[PDB]
Amino acid sequence: SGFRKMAFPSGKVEGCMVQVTCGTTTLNGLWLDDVVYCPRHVICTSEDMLNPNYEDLLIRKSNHNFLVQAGNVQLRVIGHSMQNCVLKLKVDTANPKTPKYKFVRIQPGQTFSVLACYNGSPSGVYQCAMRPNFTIKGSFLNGSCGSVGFNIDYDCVSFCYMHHMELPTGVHAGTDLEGNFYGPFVDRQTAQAAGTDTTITVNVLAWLYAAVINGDRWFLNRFTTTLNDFNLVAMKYNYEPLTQDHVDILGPLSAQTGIAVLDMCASLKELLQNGMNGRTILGSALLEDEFTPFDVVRQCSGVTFQ
Amino acid sequence: SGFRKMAFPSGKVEGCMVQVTCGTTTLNGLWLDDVVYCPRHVICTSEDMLNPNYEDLLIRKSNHNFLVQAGNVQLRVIGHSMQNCVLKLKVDTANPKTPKYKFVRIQPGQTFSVLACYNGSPSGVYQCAMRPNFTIKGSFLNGSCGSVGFNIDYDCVSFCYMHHMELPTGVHAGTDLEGNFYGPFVDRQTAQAAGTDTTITVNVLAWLYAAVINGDRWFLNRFTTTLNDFNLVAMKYNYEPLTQDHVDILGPLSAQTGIAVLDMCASLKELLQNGMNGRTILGSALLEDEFTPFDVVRQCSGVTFQ
Ligand SMILES: *[C@H](O)[C@H](C[C@@H]1CCNC1=O)NC(=O)[C@H](CC1CC1)NC(=O)[C@@H](NC(=O)OCc1ccccc1)C(C)(C)C
Ligand SMILES: *[C@H](O)[C@H](C[C@@H]1CCNC1=O)NC(=O)[C@H](CC1CC1)NC(=O)[C@@H](NC(=O)OCc1ccccc1)C(C)(C)C
Repeated sequence: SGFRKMAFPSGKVEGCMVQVTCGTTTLNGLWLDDVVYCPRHVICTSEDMLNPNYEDLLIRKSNHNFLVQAGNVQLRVIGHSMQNCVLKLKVDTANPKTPKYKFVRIQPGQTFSVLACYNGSPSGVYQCAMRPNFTIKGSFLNGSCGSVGFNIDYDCVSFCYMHHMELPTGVHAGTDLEGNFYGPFVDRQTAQAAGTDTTITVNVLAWLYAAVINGDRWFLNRFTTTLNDFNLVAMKYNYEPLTQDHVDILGPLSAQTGIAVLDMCASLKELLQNGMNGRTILGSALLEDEFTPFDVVRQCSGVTFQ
Repeated sequence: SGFRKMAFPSGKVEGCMVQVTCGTTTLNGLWLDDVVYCPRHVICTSEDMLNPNYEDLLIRKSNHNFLVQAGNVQLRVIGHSMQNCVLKLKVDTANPKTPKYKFVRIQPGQTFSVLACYNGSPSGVYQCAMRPNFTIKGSFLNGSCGSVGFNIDYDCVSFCYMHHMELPTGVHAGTDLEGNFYGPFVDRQTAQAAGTDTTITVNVLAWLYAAVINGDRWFLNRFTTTLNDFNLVAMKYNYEPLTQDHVDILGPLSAQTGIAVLDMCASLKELLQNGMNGRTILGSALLEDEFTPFDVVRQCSGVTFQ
């Protein structure tokens, strides 16, 4: 029993983190086979970041400008190339700790683990979700750029996020590992807005099923509702629309608990229109939306990794 | 910016986890040098656990009764001994991934990372606190016994918890790594009660400082209070007493923000007597108490590990 915000074990990623220094910028790189991936703004100083031109800046660089530290060992850079907003530093040594991996781009609403790093050394691991507005509510300080987000399925690491920047609400923006930003953000210290966010409805329902599995049942009710009547209440409270696909995905959770999906929608409708009245659900006084249906099943069935 | 419930990177612990099978019990073991540590109830079947006598049970066992798997490799057990509620299985191979480590016992209110494991394979990592009543609000399913909790300081792993059992409120009990239970619990499937819990006051104040550091400031007020007047309100709301030591520990956070500790106590007093009125603090609608002063500084200054 119990329900926690749970990250993947980080060992396979820890062995890939390195420090990239060029000029007076230091950040983290991801070392897979004989390539180190890092944010391209490592070739920018503090006066560059205001309006930079990265193709000009990179032809001016040489391999020896890039100081890569793997632990205490120097990695010799023997080539470099930019891919969208990431740099690929070609090194002469393949990482012997390279796990099986894939570069995947995730959808808003999906979750992943972040291994926060400074100077190529991991600091902590935590879980979060890609928001509907393509930001993530992370925990990042100066020097954390190049930290990555990832999922693990059995033995394979699916890297989905590399950290680039903080926006003026304290939320974070970055790219997939092919260097393409999530959302309408650019790696320039220009005024950029997150955009209006919404609550991930299918995740809230998953979390309500997790609660029922763990014995929180007070919010359940006799009622029911149609998918269109629910979505009318959803759009009133700034919740994402629920699709038949979302209902299908919640099927197994509905089966385990014996609560039809639309019945759980009726409970969520009441929670939205009435609040919680000082009750809590899984130790929260808010409706939580950073757990996917898969996260819930995973945690409440005990899937492992290696 | 941002504030997350952050665990330590788990790599150093992942390399120590193994599977221990004896009879028809399978659980996790911790392999350090040439010893595997695991809960002593691995020598109990399902009918034993109701009222067992572990000294009798263990003289009946032989080394070859214990099947230890490290990955796919068999570890030969060459000796065994019980220490309080843990078994020490002596194996013929020293773990070449053994990190620098210590066995430490923590205090209620202190936090640690749990690496949840099944069949010797890590499933997830999350952070929690030792409650005042010596339980932890974990996330554990059948087969998770022997998973450990730990902190990391630079390169050294301080193991503080090994999981043994779930109590009839969904909370969890276990031992330090010398086999001594936290709290008045025994490794017998007898009726056991958690005992009345309280809120960790010094941690709530730390989290309020984290909020101020991150720009949540609405709960701040002109007021102030004495340490004894605060503790009068504390005991009314089932909060632990605050000591001068707690005030001292919060000193650095008080210095960074320029809010005196007793001034923050005055804010907490108002939050207790008035609630939050639909406001949130660091994305929570509840006063959070599983972040220590050290957790806050760590996260808001970016200390790393290796
Ligand atoms: C890399 O280690 C850091 C990590 C960053 C610092 C604090 N928290 C973080 O996550 N990233 C950077 O320094 C960024 C580099 C720029 C992309 C090339 N810069 C920023 O994150 C930057 N934010 C920013 O400029 O965008 C939003 C904005 C700018 C101007 C006006 C309005 C909004 C800050 C200001 C955080 C350093
Ligand atoms: C080991 O893998 C498991 C992990 C446990 C199962 C579900 N969640 C968990 O954390 N531990 C055990 O099976 C325990 C072994 C006993 C200590 C030797 N047993 C339990 O956790 C057990 N709880 C229990 O018996 O104590 C509370 C109690 C018992 C009877 C009446 C009232 C209260 C359960 C019932 C959870 C299996």
